[PDB]
Amino acid sequence: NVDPHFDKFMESGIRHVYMLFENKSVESSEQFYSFMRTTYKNDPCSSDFECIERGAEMAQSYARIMNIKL
Amino acid sequence: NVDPHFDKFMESGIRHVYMLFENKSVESSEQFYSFMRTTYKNDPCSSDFECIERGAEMAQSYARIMNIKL
Amino acid sequence: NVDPHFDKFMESGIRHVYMLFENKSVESSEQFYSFMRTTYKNDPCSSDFECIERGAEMAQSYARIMNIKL
Amino acid sequence: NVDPHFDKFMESGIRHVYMLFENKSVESSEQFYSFMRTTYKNDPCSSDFECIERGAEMAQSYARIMNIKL
Repeated sequence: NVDPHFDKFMESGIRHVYMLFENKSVESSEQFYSFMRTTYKNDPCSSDFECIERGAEMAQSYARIMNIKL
Repeated sequence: NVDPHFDKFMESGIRHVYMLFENKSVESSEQFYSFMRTTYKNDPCSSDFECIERGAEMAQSYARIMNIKL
Repeated sequence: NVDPHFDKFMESGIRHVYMLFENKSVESSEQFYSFMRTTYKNDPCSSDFECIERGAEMAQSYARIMNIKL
Repeated sequence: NVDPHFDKFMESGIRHVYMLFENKSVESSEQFYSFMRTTYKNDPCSSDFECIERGAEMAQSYARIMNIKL
């Protein structure tokens, strides 16, 4: 009751989607880490409240730069 | 030599980006699985060669539907 | 003020971690989808409440099978 | 021909697995970035060849520290 044909279809389909998305995941991982190190160095938080809070603000800014498609 | 202030900045920033991307990851995970079950049921592969090969073709089609932004 | 040497270090490091994790992401993606189709077919939810609720319960069961390391 | 009941089961199941994996994805994202900045600062690559190559070596070391389960 376990389709050995749909299974190898999905495995191959999942693997190829993984491979196809490599350049995007790498690109956006690089840029996220750069973005967060840049925005920290250009205006470092000091206290816990400001560090957590700035973390949240720059998460939103990174998102807006990712809902804009570049 | 380990910045306890940049660390909590990044942790908060990573967590909030995780939360912000929830709806996208869920949406595209749902659709991927639906897309692959739909395209299998509407034209099932039979053999290993065709199952692997159709898996690769529909991976590309899913990608094209994801580089088009809807 | 942008280290062109740490950058290519990270890009290469991110790409190779992506490649190394391929078999795990594929394996656990396959099994998640199988697990969820199996547990649905062996006891299908009917209503919205039960569908959402069973979705949550089997998410926890999948997790327990993933905190056990097999 | 589109099961509106299995769909909401999967959506809920995918969302809850996303939520459950939050602490792991955050933890391992934090540590990856720290690990890679630490290993760069404690022995920086200089040239392209060494930067790409060290990137690959520390990807493997991060992996071994992740196949060991801590």
